[PDB]
Parts: sequence; structure tokens; C-alpha cells
Amino acid sequence: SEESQAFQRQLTALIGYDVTDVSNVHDDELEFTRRGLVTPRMAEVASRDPKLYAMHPWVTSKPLPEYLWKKIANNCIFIVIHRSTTSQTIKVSPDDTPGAILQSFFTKMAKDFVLRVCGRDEYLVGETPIKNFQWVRHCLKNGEEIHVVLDTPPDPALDEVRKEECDRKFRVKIRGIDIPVLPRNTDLTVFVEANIQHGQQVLCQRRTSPKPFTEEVLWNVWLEFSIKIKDLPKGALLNLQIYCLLYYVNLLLIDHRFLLRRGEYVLHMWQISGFNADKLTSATNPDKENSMSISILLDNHPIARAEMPNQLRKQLEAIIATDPLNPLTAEDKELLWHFRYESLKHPKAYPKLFSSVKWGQQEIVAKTYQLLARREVWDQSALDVGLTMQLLDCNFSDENVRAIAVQKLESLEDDDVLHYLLQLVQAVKFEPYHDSALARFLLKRGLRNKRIGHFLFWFLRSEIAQSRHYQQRFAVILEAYLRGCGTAMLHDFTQQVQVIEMLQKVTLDIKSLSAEKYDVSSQVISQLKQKLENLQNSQLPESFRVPYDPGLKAGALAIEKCKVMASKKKPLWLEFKCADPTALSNETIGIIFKHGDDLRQDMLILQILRIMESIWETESLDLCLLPYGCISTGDKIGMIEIVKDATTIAKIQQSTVGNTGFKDEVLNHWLKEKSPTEEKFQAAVERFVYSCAGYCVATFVLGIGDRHNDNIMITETGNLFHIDFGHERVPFVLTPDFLFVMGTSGKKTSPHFQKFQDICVKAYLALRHHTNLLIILFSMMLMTGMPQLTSKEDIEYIRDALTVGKNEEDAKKYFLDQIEVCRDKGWTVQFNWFLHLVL
Ligand SMILES: O=C1NC(=O)/C(=C/c2ccc3nccnc3c2)S1
Repeated sequence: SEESQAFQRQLTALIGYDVTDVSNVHDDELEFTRRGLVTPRMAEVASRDPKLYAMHPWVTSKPLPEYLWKKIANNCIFIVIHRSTTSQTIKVSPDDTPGAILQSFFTKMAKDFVLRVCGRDEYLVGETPIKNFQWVRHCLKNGEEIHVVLDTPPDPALDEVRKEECDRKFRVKIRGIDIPVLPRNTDLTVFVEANIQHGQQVLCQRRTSPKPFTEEVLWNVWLEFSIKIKDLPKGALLNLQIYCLLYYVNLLLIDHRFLLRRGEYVLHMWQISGFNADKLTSATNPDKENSMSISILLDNHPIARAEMPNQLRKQLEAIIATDPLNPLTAEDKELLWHFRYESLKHPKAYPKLFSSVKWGQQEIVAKTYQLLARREVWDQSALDVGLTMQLLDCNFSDENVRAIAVQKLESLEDDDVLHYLLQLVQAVKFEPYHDSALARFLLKRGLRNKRIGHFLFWFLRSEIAQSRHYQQRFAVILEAYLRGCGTAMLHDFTQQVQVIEMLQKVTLDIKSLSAEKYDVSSQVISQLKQKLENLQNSQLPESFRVPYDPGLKAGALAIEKCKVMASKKKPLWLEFKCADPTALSNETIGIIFKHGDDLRQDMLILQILRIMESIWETESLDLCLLPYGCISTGDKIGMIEIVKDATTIAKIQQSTVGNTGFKDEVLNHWLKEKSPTEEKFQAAVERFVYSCAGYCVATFVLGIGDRHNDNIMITETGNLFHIDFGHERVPFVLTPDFLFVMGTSGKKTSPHFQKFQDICVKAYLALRHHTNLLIILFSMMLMTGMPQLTSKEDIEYIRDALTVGKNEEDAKKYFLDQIEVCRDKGWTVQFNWFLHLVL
């Protein structure tokens, strides 16, 4: 239709990819998926209530942390209901409801309405305690006053959606392979390797005679396998690889309609470079112009009580209580299997139990599917994200195992889906098929909530504009989401995508007009400013929503405050004005555009940091972390949130001494001066101690605590925070300037440094209580976030770091040891840091 085809062009521009393309495809799994996601989209949109969907109340059922009550020791909240002039400050109770609250206002005013926060697209509605709104806790945690404005409920009419209406051994013939360009140094040979895979696990492997690596190499040789056609499990993967490893490609032997792949195929392959999630994609290489290829032929159809002793039961248990990174063995597996009804009564044993299943045999898989049939213990157990996330990684390809995994996620409330959305989304790369429990689950949660949906949009978009391996799949999941969020949501995303395109065009140009040789010369300096105008004209929207912070709505770009950070690279530093007039602060909005870093690795790292707070919180601890917003929007490019009143530590040093040259007291001077009243400098020391320990533990477990001062920042208010995360040693950073702030010197004691270790070990062991969770996220971050890593050696770092095994009491000491190693280096390495880091 003249406009229907027009709408698709819209969704296409938003999505950054053309789902309506069938150029790079060899079947119809995608279309079937769009076809298939239509249902899930429909059930949810219909189900979602406009009354709450249009205001996305953001709340939690978790208990208000123990470190957030001193604020309210009078069981009285100081909400400050605004309006237009009369800002009456009502008093409510930590239990009152946005309804009751509206009462203590109209009850205090005499002779519909909703209370959204001032300067933010956040409403405080819904039958939920005023203490269960993340905002109220945000205000309580920052000493800020809980404000709010009396305004009418948003016309839900806006959340309007456009109208919607054999028992033979497996065989495989390798015809040959081809590549346009040949002339490559060596005159070596090459062979093809066909592997039948299921969950990383190879179930068979066949090769080919080493023929010379010429422009074209035909083999016309059948590759007979041992596995029988009735044993190939759903999810199985024919992994073709070229060795001389330089090229790989995959092809599911069992389609989406439960049929066995049969026919001629010309697969364009991915190039390798010298484990990670890309080697797993069922996608073919889009660039059929200069990429290796392989012709194969497929032609061969539906789909297919005593009690453990005591000593052995003592053996099974020792297996169960082991980290995920600890491999298994022929015996452990046979043990876990033969007693599959025993190990079944233990949820934590599911990952290991399913790793001992011989998927390459119909009979065994058949039994396995019968094991799952009864999930009393699992379905009844408390939700364990660690364990759940484990059944969604690269090791589980059976949809039924993975399926129960999503079954527990179903039990997650928004606030928790926000804490994991990113990894949940990265986990879709492990799914063997496009349409899946996990996708269906992400898609629904997106539609049911505008916050999750906003973040789903960018997380998926991040993958589509950068991942050839997984764009088609993500794009298809995105389009499905876009057709259910609403007309408003669309208007928003559109405005957002436009602003970034241009600001990204500006970003790359400036980087060009500026040589490696540090400059920020008059010229480029005059250029950026000149550039920031050709856009502020009309094209660049008068306003737009902030991708890393959905509430905030940026307006005009304050050219007068925009610049270009030094850095080898040339990140851009932009600032806008809040498009909301009801704001009660002068604070503009600072976003940092940059090119050069894999801004995805950053995202993941900040994601983990928010998961380390959440943990610390449940254990009543607060290490004041500042995981700033960051959204990767393309290959080596994205945006960064700008924390107000923050300075690099290095600059804090060279702000008293010299350049090339470190006064241990430089920091304590900055804090006292950059602070009005002493009552405040006291605070600053407080927030500095907590957040300081915070990045100490966190950065350590992650193995990213050895960084040059230039990547460490602090605020005039006391909060410190690391930055830059895209990839004499040391644990972390506890330099004399910090140590000094706490009040200490070479080997000493203090009311603060004592607090420092006091807060650390407590937060550290707290993390140790989530060893398995941390390991799994960690292990998923490498597989989808970093190049290609050994499925052992690289993940193993997290295992030694978190010191799995050791008794708490020891670890309690282990940390401190690492702490003393600090003094041992004083300014050693920090002074050294100019060279480089490796290994
Ligand atoms: O990877 C990276 N490359 C860069 O240039 C970075 C700079 C940066 C990051 C966060 C900030 N937050 C508040 C203030 N200033 C900031 C500066 S991070």
C-alpha cells in the first residue's frame, strides 16, 4: 500500500536494517519468525493497560535498604508537591500511596491529576507505597528533596498502535569452496572440516584430503558420519571450517519446522583472525563480493527408582557445589546421569546435569525430555538468576532445557529485568533458532513496560548496526517490538536516531580534522563550533529523549559550552538544556560523543557494576558507585553520560604541581576547597571512603583496577568513579592521595582507613556469596563482549580473583593482603603508568 510500504520504510530507518530483505538468506527462518512473533506482540499489547503503560511507573518490591532510613527517622516523607506558583510541601508517610498522597494535598487545600517528577518524564502513580518508587530512593540517597508537579495523566490515546489486520548414517557432500581474490603469500594447501555440533559440544568430525588453496577447490567428496539421522538433535549444527582456521560457517541440520535440511547450499563464510559468540551464528556472510564460500550437498522427515546409596550420594553433592567454570569428567557425568532423578531434586545441579546428557542419541534425549516432564523441585524453587543465566549460555542448545530457564525469568519484576536486560539480550546470540523462549520473553517485557522497551530498543540497535553475525536476528526482534510500543514511542525513537546520526557525523569529522598530534587547534576548535550551527538550524530536533536516561528530555545544544577533549582520540563534549520548563535545577545535560572505543565492552562493564550494587544493597551495603550512562550506537562509536562537577584525578594532581611529573595531600586540599561548609567537607570524605572501597572491590574482581590516573575521576562532593573501559602490576588504586584523605601514611591506622577495610571486606565477601552469578555474567561478557577468548584460560581469571574454595576467614584476609600490596607501591606504578600493560 502507498502508505503501508511507507510505514515499513519508517521501521526500517529506526531499526537500521532491512528485515524485508531476502538477499542474504538460504531459507525462511526469519520471515517465519516475524510471522511467529506477531502473536506474542499481539497478546501483550492487548494485555497491557494504558492507565499504567503511558506513565511507566518505575517501582520495586525489594525492601528499602538499611542505609536509606536515616533520611526518614520520623516515619514522615517530605514530598514537595509543586504546581505553577504555590509549592505547598505536604507531609506523607513512607507507606502512603500516590492516591492517599493526592489526599493530603486536596485535604490541605480547599476554598484527573497525577504527580510526575519535575523536569522528568516520571510519574508517581499506581497502588504502590511511595517508598517503592526508585525516584524516592534516589532522592533519599542523594539528600535531595522529593519534588513533584500536579499535572494531568498522559492521554493513553497516544500509546496507539497502527492497525494490525531414517536409520542411515548422516551424510554430507562437500562440492567445493571459492574465493574471488587468491594471491596470498604462501603456497599452502587446505582442507574442510565438517563438525556436527550441539551446545559447543562436537558430536562428530570429518575432514577432507588437503587440496591446494587455489582460486577454486572442488572435492566432490561425500563425508559420511557415524551419528544416525534419528540421533541428530534439534539444535544440532553443521559447522564447516576451512583450515590451512581461516573461514567458518554454520548450518542447522534441523529447520524451524522440525524438518531435516535437504538440498544444495552455497554458504558465504566469515573470516577469522588471530571461543566467542560469533563462531556460533547461523547467519551467512552478507558480503558475497569477496568472501570465502562453500558448496555442499545434503540429501537423505519428522522429529524425535530406588535411591542413591550414601557414599556416592556424597560424591554427587561435591560435584553440585562447584563453580560453573570447573570442568567435569566421564565419571562425574555418568554419575550425574545414572542418578538423574537424584541430582534432579537439586536445582543447582541442572546445568551440570544437562552437560552430562548425551544429546547425540535419540533414546537418551528422549529420556531427558522425560526427566524435564516433572519439574517439582525446579518449578518450586526460589528464582536463581545465576543458575537461570547458566542454562541460557553457549552450552545449552536444547530448547527445552533453555525453556525452563526462561520459565523462572517470567518471575522477574521490571526493576530486575532492567538489571539484566543487557545480558538477557546478549544471551539471544546463543539461541540456535531465531524465534525462541528468550526472544519471546524479551519482546513481551518490552511491550509491557516503556522503560524496558526503551532500553531494549538501543541494546538491540547496538547489535544491529555493528553485528553482521546477528543483525538479521536482532532486527527481526526489534521490528516486532517497534510494532507494539506505540505511536508515541516511535516519535521518540525517531527523534533520537536523528540526533545521534548528525551528532555522530559531527563526531567523525572533528576526529578527521585533527591529527594524532595532540592539538584541539584553533582550527578544529573553530570548526566544531561552526558545525554545531548548521544542525541547530532546523533539522536537529528542538529537543529529544536521552538514550541512557529516558526521563530526561534534551533541548537545544548549548554550543557555547561544547568542546573537544584532548585524548589521543577526539571525543566530543556536548551539553544541552532540559526541554522541560518545570525543572528546578540549572543543570544542563552533558553527553560525550566519541569514536575509537568498542563502547559495548564499556556497557557490559557498567552493567556488571550495577549488579554489584544491587547485591551490596540486599546486604545493606552502599559503596556509592557511579556507573554512568553509556550507549554503544555503532562500530567503535557511541555516547557517554557526563557526570556533573567531576574531575580526573591526574588533573587534580597537575593542578598544583607540574605536568610530566605527586603530592599525597593534593586531593585533600581539593576536597576542602571545593566545598562550602565544613559540614560538607566531612560528607565529601564520607562519600569518598565508600565509593573508594566500591571501585576497589568491583574493579578487582573484574581485573580492571590497574589504570592510569587519567581514567579515575572524583566529584567536588566526594564521589569517585572510573571511566574508559574498552580493554610492576597491581590489584587496584589506593594511592597516598586517597590514603591521605582517609588520614593515613606508610603502614598505619586511622578511624577512616579502618573504615575503608571495614567497608571493603564486607562488600567483597558479599560478592563472594554470588560467586557463581559473577562467574556466569563474566563468562558471557567475554563471549559476546570481547574479541575471541579461550573458554577457560580467560574466564579463569574471575575464578582465581573471587578465590573459589578458600574459607571466608581467609578471603577476609586475602583482600587486605592485596590492600597492603598498595602501600608497597605507593606511587610506584601510578608513576610508572606511561609505558603500557600486557599479558
Ligand atoms: O572510554 C572513554 N573515553 C573517554 O574519553 C572517556 C571520557 C569520560 C567518561 C565519563 C565521564 N563522566 C563524567 C565526566 N567526564 C567523563 C569523561 S570514557
